[PDB]
Amino acid sequence: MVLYFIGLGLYDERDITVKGLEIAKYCDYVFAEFYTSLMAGTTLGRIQKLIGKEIRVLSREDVELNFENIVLPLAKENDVAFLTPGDPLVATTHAELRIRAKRAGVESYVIHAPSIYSAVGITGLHIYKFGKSATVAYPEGNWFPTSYYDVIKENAERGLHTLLFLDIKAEKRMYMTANEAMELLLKVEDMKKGGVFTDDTLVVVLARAGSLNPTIRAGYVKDLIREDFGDPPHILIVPGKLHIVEAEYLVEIAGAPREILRVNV
Amino acid sequence: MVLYFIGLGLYDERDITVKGLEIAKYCDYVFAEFYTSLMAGTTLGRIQKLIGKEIRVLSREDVELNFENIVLPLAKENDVAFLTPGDPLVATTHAELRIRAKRAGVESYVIHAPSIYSAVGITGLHIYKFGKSATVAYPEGNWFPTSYYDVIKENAERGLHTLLFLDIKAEKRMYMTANEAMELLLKVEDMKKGGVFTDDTLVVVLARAGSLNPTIRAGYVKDLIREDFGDPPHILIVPGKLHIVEAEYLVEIAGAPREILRVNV
Ligand SMILES: Nc1ncnc2c1ncn2[C@@H]1O[C@H](CSCC[C@H](N)C(=O)O)[C@@H](O)[C@H]1O
Repeated sequence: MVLYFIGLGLYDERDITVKGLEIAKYCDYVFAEFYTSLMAGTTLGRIQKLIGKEIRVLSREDVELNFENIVLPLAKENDVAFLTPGDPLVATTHAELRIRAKRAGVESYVIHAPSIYSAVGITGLHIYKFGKSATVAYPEGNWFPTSYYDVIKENAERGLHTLLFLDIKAEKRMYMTANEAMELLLKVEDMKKGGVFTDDTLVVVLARAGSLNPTIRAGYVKDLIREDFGDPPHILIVPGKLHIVEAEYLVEIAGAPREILRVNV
Repeated sequence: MVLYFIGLGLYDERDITVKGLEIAKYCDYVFAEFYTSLMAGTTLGRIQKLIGKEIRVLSREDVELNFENIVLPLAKENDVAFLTPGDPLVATTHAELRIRAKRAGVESYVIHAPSIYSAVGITGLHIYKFGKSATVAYPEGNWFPTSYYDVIKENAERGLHTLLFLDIKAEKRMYMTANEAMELLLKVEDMKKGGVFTDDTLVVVLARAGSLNPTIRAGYVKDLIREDFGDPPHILIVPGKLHIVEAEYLVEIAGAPREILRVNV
């Protein structure tokens, strides 16, 4: 009688922690959601094979509206696991589900897994220098989200880097690319004209983190906006002022223009 | 010809990912460093037994001064693994090691694992609201560093949370407790009087993240300063203004006082 929130990691079924896998194997029922992020290097079948259980996938509605009706009931007489991509409580609203588990008299435990939030360390940018994060959401109807632009502005003014989660429409299988994010940002710039995001802005793209060969690229928007970064998921980063060692890594590992080595102190 | 940076995760020998374990077993030689952080929930012996490999531990000097003489030579003609606590490259000095590998004509790949940076999501605080991060360092001699206090001020001022890594003397295996961190912050406050950290400041303590029984506590400094949060490692967080959902999680999961539901939202 317990509910486990277990993260599956960044890219494939092997990104789950050993602890998570062993626990998942001891569970009676296994549920999961694959709408908060995209695991581009595996399939449900492969995940099911590793765990050795039949995984029942839930939609955003099943979870947000009926988690206490689909999962919690079974957790009262069995050990149940709820699997999610990356880390279960990062950039998701799953934390609140623990409250539902409590109010249902069910004890819950959390098993972490690699998260894109920390995986960005592979870009060479100092993790402690990342400020507030934001999500670039697809505009819909007459609604055109722009809050992420102000986040970049605020962080940049403080010399902090900005991590930009990219939008996803799992049911429509739509995964926003870094290219699309840049296009949207250039549009917001023309509107607000704050000089926050332009063709000369240095950005960093990380695609398919977790894979053995993720795409890590750094350069100016004018140069990368049309570059092919490979299959999704993608994450976009707008660095603040760089430390010399950050610039060196971007040049040596992410193929950034050598001119950025010359920092303006 | 290959060097694999493999994260060991948060607390014990099972926090490594399945991918990291299989690759560690696949490698011919395995090195590891325990100076950027420690794995408090296990021992070198237990890690070795899990991997089934002899593990050569490296000191900060071994790595910072002689990485290219100790690790890379073998990586040139063999598959070599370099284990680090948490997620590789979160520690600021790890990144440049990939440049050294490049210089020596050695390929390198990163296998991620959970980091405390993302693991803080278990506190119920929204990850996007975390701003710049900082480390609380023990004062010594005539040196009293206090930049971490300023980090809190700047973050809180913008309604952002502040993750505070607590000092660790890896070699001496000594951990700064949240209690000691709170006392230091109160001292800094008494010196700067910026009204950033007082007895009425709401803080969150996360101890032994990764274990199945971490200590998650939230409350005002005046009540938590002498509380026993259990064995290390301890992490201190000074949240900024809270979203009602964050506050409710702290009350329901971290035993925070109901007062935060009206004072800190
Ligand atoms: N492997 C990966 N590579 C690049 N971006 C990734 C990624 N995994 C997730 N993301 C990014 O983050 C978004 C999902 S947000 C949910 C994140 C998840 N809980 C975690 O811990 O990683 C995606 O739309 C994408 O922009």
